[PDB]
Amino acid sequence: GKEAVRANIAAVKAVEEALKSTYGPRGMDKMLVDSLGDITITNDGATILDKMDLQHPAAKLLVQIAKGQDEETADGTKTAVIFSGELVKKAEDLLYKDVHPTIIISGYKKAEEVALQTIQELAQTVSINDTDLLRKIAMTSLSSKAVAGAREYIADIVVKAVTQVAELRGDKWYVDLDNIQIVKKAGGSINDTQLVYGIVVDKEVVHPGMPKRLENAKIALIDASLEVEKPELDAEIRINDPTQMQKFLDEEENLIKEKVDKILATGANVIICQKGIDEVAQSYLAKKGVLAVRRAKKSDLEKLARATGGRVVSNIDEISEQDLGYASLIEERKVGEDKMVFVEGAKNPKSISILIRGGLERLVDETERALRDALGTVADVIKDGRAIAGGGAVEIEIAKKLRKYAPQVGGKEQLAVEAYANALESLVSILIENAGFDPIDLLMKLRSTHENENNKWYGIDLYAGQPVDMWQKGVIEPALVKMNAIKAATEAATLVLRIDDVVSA
Amino acid sequence: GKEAVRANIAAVKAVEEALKSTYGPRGMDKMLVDSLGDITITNDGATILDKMDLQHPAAKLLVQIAKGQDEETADGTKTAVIFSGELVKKAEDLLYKDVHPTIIISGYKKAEEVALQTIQELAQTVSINDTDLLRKIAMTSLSSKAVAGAREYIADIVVKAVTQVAELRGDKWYVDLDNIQIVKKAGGSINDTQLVYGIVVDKEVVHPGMPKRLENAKIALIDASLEVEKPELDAEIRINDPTQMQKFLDEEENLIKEKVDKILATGANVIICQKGIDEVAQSYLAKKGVLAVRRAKKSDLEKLARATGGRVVSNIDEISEQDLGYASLIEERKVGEDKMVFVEGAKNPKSISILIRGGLERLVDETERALRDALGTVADVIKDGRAIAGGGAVEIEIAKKLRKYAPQVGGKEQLAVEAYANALESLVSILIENAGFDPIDLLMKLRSTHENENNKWYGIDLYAGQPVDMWQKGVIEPALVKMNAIKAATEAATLVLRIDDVVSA
Amino acid sequence: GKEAVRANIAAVKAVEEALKSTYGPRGMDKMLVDSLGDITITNDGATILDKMDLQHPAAKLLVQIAKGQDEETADGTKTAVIFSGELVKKAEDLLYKDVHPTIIISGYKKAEEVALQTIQELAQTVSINDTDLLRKIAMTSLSSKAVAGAREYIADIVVKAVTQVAELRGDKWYVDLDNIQIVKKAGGSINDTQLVYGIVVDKEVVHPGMPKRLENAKIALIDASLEVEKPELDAEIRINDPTQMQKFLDEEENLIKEKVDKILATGANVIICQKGIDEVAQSYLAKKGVLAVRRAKKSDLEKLARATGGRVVSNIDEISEQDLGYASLIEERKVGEDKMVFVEGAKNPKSISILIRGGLERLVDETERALRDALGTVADVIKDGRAIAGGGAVEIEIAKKLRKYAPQVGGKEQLAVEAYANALESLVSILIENAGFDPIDLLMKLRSTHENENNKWYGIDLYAGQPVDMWQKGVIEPALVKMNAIKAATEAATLVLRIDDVVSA
Amino acid sequence: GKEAVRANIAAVKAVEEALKSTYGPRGMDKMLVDSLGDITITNDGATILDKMDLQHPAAKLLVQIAKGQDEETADGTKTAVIFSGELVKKAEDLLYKDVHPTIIISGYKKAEEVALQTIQELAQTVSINDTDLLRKIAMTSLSSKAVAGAREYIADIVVKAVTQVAELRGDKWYVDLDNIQIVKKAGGSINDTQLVYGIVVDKEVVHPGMPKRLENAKIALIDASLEVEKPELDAEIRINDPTQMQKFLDEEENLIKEKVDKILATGANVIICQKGIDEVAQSYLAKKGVLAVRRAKKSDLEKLARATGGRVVSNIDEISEQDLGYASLIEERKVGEDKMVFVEGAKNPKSISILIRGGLERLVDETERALRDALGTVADVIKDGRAIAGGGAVEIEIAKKLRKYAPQVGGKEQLAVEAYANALESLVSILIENAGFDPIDLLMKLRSTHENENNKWYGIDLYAGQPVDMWQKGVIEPALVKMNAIKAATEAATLVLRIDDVVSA
Repeated sequence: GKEAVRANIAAVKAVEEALKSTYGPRGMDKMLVDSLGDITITNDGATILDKMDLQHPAAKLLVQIAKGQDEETADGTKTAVIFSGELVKKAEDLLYKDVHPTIIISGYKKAEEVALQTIQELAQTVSINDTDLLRKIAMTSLSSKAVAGAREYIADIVVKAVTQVAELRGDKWYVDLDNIQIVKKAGGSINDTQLVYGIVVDKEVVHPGMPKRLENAKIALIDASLEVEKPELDAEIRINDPTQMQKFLDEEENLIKEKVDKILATGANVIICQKGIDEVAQSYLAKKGVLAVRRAKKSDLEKLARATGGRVVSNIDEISEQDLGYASLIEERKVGEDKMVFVEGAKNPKSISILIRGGLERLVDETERALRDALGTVADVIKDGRAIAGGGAVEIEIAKKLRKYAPQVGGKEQLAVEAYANALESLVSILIENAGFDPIDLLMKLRSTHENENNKWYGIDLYAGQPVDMWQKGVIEPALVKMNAIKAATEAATLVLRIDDVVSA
Repeated sequence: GKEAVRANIAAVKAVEEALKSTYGPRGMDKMLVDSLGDITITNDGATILDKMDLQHPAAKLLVQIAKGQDEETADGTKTAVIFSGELVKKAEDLLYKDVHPTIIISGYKKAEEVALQTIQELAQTVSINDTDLLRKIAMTSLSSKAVAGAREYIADIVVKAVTQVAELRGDKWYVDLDNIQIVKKAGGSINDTQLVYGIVVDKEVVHPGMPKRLENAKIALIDASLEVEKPELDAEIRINDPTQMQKFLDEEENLIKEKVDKILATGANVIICQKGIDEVAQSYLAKKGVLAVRRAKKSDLEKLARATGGRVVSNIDEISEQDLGYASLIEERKVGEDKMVFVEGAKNPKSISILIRGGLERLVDETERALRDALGTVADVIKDGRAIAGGGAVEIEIAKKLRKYAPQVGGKEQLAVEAYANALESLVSILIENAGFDPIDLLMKLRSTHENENNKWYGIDLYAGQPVDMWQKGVIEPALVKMNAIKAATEAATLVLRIDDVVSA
Repeated sequence: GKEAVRANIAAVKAVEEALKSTYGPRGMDKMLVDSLGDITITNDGATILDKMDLQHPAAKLLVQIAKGQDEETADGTKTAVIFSGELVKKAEDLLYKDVHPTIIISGYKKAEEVALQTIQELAQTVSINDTDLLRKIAMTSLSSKAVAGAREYIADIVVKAVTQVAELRGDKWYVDLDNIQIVKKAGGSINDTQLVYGIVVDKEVVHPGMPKRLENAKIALIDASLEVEKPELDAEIRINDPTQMQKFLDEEENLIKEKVDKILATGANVIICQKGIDEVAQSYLAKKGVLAVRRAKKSDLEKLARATGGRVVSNIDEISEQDLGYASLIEERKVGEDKMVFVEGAKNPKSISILIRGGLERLVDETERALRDALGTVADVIKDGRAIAGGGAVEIEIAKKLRKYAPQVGGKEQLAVEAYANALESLVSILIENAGFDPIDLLMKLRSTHENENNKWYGIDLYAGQPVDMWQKGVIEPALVKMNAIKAATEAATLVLRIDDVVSA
Repeated sequence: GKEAVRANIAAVKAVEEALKSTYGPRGMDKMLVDSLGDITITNDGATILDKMDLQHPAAKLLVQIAKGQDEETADGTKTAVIFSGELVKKAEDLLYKDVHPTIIISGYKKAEEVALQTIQELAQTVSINDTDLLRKIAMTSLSSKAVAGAREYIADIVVKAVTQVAELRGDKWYVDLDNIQIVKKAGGSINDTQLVYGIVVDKEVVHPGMPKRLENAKIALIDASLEVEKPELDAEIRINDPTQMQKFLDEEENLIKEKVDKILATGANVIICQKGIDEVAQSYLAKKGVLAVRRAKKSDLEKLARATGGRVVSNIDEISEQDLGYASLIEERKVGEDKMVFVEGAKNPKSISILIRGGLERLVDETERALRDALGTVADVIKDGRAIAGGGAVEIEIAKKLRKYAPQVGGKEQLAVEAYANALESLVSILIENAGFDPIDLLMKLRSTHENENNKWYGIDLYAGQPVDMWQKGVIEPALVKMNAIKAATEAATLVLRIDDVVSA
């Protein structure tokens, strides 16, 4: 009865009360002090709940359905949790009135139903040529990060980078995310970033006597070791005579000059590897006119493979010119505080790279997260095709539309739908609250300014503090992500109402 | 005497109080937390009593008779505990009035007799022809389970699947359950479930370079290693020459292509095993152009035997033409995200399969338990041939009818029969209650709208809140089940009433 | 709410439990031990409730409604309380079932309606000439009293005593009980009692020298004194010379012999007064040959006035031939140890007296009690003219008939009506209980053996301990008394449920 | 602020909670126990507040304004207080929502307005010629009282009695209630209740021999004594000689028959008094063939005076034939155990009387109160001329209609006005509640049966529990009593919210 069900509800509400103040672009920071005293400050919804001490069975089940939802989305999963916790909360006033949860649930289902389709029958059609629109959507992802400065710059890259790679295959839009390389260097400004129309290898050219621009790249992706090490297949017995030592490693140095030559037997003129290159072999490749890089990360090997038509070879004695990576021009460029290798004019037209620059070593590190999500968010819009106005706009519609409906649902069920609806307006009240404005004033100013049918896209610009068309302010977002967010929230929410008791062994 | 006997009573009620909110199709869920964090949310009677840390002798005695009823059932076991505990309540009220428990046993017994025969001379003949009737009884099985998704979809599959398999033994219908295979693949949607007219071998093909459909299959169900490992009869020795390790494994691999050709020496042209298949032996079988499977589960080799006429031979030196299986075409196909081997057109016409899909890894599981139960349930219906209207219709009647007996049975024993009956009405009251309507109101408003003969299948609609015909609304149930619950429940009930004392050492 | 309603229930239930064991002809006696140490045994409902301090509001209210009913009855005020408290009791079980007090009241209303009318449409016509029936109804009062001496004698007497005074008034039968005197003399045999056809003056004759049987009485009822007193109106100072004293008592002795002579001057041959007679004024009356009585009580003067036609005269100068009484023959007669004046053949044939004998000063008293209540009861039958079989026949009928009614009356209200019927069978349970038999056994043995119109008057002989025709064992009762109980009872019962909560000062 | 405002709310809500369960025709009774144990069980609003202490300043402020409303009533004072505690209740949740108290007042003012005019522009025009209708509004009054004997009977009487006295003056209607006398006797059938067309003097006629019916009553309202008095100014000091005693009371007796004749000297054939009338003066008036009444109450001297044209005179030496009251016939008429004088065919056709009968000494009082309040209510219906449907219809309407307004009114104040509408719907819930049905269910089912203007008078039959047209079931009530009920309530409610702190001396 009231006993255990209050615990479950409680726990959930408690977790919502942990994120509330971090909602939206006016959402503030939480600080996290590790058990070793290490400090981590953030507003990432996810992170605050993964790093959190969470032990109640009901809560752990809630976060599993909210967090692990259909699409990826920092602000939607944060929405899902908060909105879960409001759905659980608004139901408590109904239980006080002695309504059975079986009804409140069927009631939340009929509201959900309408809630889902109300975003579908309202969404606008977004495809490959709507590229000044995907720009807006981008800022809708980067504005909620804590990342500073020129996000318009990044919004613009992120867009070009997805539409380069997007492909329509059998009447379905696709994005192979892997055709986008991301390299990051600390220092410089976030305006000093760039889109590269080709591959960017993070590791530099080993020996400074080597060329730094080789014409007509025939790349040799070498997993093998091209650096000596102490005797291995040379003896099964221990070595103790310094005469035997000399004749082993001496022949072994002409063995690496042979292995490198066995690669130049194929026509290779650039050579990048996953293990060492001997310093004498650096002097050899320098005397040959070869551009070599030592110990590059397999993360960049795969991306360079399918850009230039190469593949990674491990058996030096099988390397062939079919393995080589053909590309128009390979170079090693310095861009600001650091340098790296560029592969412009590569075989694949889709394969591109991004160059991140923008403050200190950890500040730049979160700029790649922001870039990832930005890319994702534009691409999912292209992969689906539907995009709605943020700033609370679809919420106040789904709220209004449910309220006018509620009467036709029936008797007790009605209070369920009104409760669901009050919770939807509450969600946007939380975003408005965190801006520092009065919630209800603006909520009402919205429920008035949406009386016509051409005000569907109106919400509250937290910057202005007054009802505005969010579409016509560049704040648009992926329709389906914030549609599966509601689906997640309701699932979890009704699941906590479904539990009659908590038995523990 | 009253001493220990109160405990026994208490303990019985206690058990009842653990299921009380979970009866019928509108019952609520229980959460159960183990000592290492493991959470189980369910509303099945077994699970809620198996995971209970049970102490009392009456309690253990009770659950054994209740649960361990002959019939495979889960709502009948929830009915068996609840009705048992109601009879104990209604018998206690006589002990309070200073009635001897011996009258009350003979009372319950005489009422129990009538109550059973009153389902026999009243149950309707359901058959293989009434395939639209087994469809109903399937929804009446699936409405108790977790999955609310698409029950007409699952119900129809369930019926066709059993009715295909059903046969006439001693002039009465039999269903052998072995003629149905069930394979399940997590993800996708519940409408993507299907019935296959053949066997479906869960395991995928070993190598993509072998056929994807082999014509006119002559299977060799081979339970023998076609995988090299080490030398064991050719090598007792640790082996001091590595040339000899080599020359052992050289003759041993020419030995596996010999073993393969010894299997095609019979005219086999597909080969499935419960053992490994070598990388030289794959290339060999790919070059022979035959269709092979590596380490398939023994559970499906068997379903595929008595389908195709095949046999599992565990010795490559013992495979014969007599043991190979015929089937019209065996292939591999991919249903959504997963791929399996299928064996449509086997020699047996009975042998069919089901492919289950619809949600992630635990939701899919419970979709298989519900479908299995549904298959099982429908099959019990063809094997008996009797079916009554569900939702309380026979209960309220058999109550009324026991009141009409009562006067004539005698003095004190009359109040016992009246008890037996009143408890039975409490059952249907708990069911009304859980829907969230008034138990007394609807119980009385129905047992009046059931006075006429043609209202014998009237019950109480637990979604609209008003008496209707349960049969012509699909709520029918297997007429022997609601006879093994009654027989179980009154056994357990009458076993407490016989016990006078407890001597514990 | 349930809050105060439990107090009120408690309090009524306590009082019920103060009479339970004293109910019916075979009940036991309660002892009441006074504050001054005096002892009192009785079986009187009223006395056990009067000598008991009822401090709870409910109790004080109950008794008023119970006691103060339309016709005076010895065990009907006991029925009224018990039956009240059984309704109050049986109504808590309905609150338990969640039934609202507005419904339980109408239930009890509707139940009373039928129950009242059931006594009508089952009672048999009793008249002034059904005197062997009225012989039973008299016994139906006396048989339950402390005194067991020859009651069939008293039962007979009572018929003759009422039928002499009953007459028709306002087109209906009536009994003016004032035309019956009850005179008693302690000691001797109660079977030596009688009905007298005239009036009985409790005082014997004053002088033995007076005659003791006069033909044709001419009584002079003198409220005046004929006996000397001290001088108080003669002078306005205190007389001190003995000459004035002498002349006071001299002149006064001729004054009292004058006053007597002024009354016998009218032809009055008997003289009864309400004050004293002098011893010299007796010797004058002795010589006159008249029969005179000293200081007769105003109680018997009223009763002799309107029997003989005389007037009670306060003034020696106001007696006249129109103010004297007339009676056929007056006498003094010794009927036992004692002797008293009789006035048989009195001017009014309806003025009669009854003469009590029957052991000790306190045993004569409880015989007078029995004889008064016996008169009451035969008269209330004549006054009504309906009469039913007692011993529980009519309780079980009113029950049966109400159980068939209940189904069509309503939902919950059915249960109230069925409760009111159980409360009536409960009466008869108390009635068994006290006999030394099993209440339910005997009740069921009666409810079976009473299911025909031939057996409508079967009830239970408490002495025999078996169903028998109660009518055919002398147990018939005034059907208006055993009706007024139900009415009393139902008023008080419904009144305890009407109260939600209590306001204190 | 919130500090202190809570005590006053708490105290108010506590008073609401004292009357709640006694609201409507289905309300229960409270029992009231005074200091020396005297008991009073009632449902009367006022009494449950009079015997309440009301030690709170808030409570005393609330009841004075709640009770003391413009029109008299026991239902609308009960509405005034419950609806007050409710207005404050429904405001509490806004103060929590951070709406300011200045806002909730303004909010409420605007709502009160609308709420009032919705009762005006909705009543139907009722007159002395809708005599079938006032039979209903009277029943709607007697249906809520304690007396449940034959109320159609009382209702029909109450109508005739007011429409008899009612008169058209200054284009409006008035009822001179004083022209209706209220006489009450204990016992009898309630059907012998009557209207008398003239006055009833509660006193009977002074001497048995006087005329029982007198023709052409020339009534003489004499407040001077007709009995002889003890000397007090006839001598200076105390009388001590018996000759003076004698000759004083003897000449005073020849004076008193003189005073009676000095009055019959006027033509007076009937003579009514307020002090004595001597036993020799009664013999004078009896031989004169005059009809006299002794010691009639100052109340009845006044009422017969202007019913006849007479005047009450306190000195016999001042009496004249224009002080006589002139009427057709005075007589003495029996009323069960009592007898008393009637004066039918008066000069005034309005001066009439009511004779209450039916129950005993305390039941009759509540009948007198009930019949006064009933008479009043009809008179109030005629003076105004408006009537609405009872049983919850007009509440739910005024609610709905306000809700529709609320959006257009403004931001925060909308919540106040919405609050004010919910507070009106709660009334019908309490009403239902106290009936024993389910509150929410019947209110939704009611607002569904009353979503149209053609269903303007649909409510909830509180006997059945189901939507019906109340008007067409006799449930109509005075349009103004429930309009001023609101106005009282809201006065008190906003005054409580207006108090910011409570300081003390």
